[PDB]
Amino acid sequence: KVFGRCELAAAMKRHGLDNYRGYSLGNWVCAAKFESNFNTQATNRNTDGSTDYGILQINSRWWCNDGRTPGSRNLCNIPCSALLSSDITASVNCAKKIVSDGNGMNAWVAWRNRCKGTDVQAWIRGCRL
Repeated sequence: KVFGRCELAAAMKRHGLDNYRGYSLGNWVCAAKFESNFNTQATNRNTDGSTDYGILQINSRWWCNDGRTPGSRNLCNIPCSALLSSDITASVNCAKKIVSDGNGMNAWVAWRNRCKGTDVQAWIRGCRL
């Protein structure tokens, strides 16, 4: 599924991401924009042989199991395919563990490079939340 901007904001808010670990909803919408362009089915292979999955491009080495990744830990205890669902619940649950891991949203390199420090509130501007 390809979410609309305000549609994704509302879904992320309903699943308790607004201000989770102190990150406003615009931070999460901005991260999803640059990780996946709001497409739940986005996948990207990394040079280390891992793959990133879903709206927040969660990786198969630490977080989800895809059956083909060396050094796999599956810390979210989920098949990576669950992160491609139209239902963002698995992505949100796994993102909450990632952002709790010590480095906050710096875990998402696109968030650090394209969202951090910017006027992230613009990503929820106009939305009925």
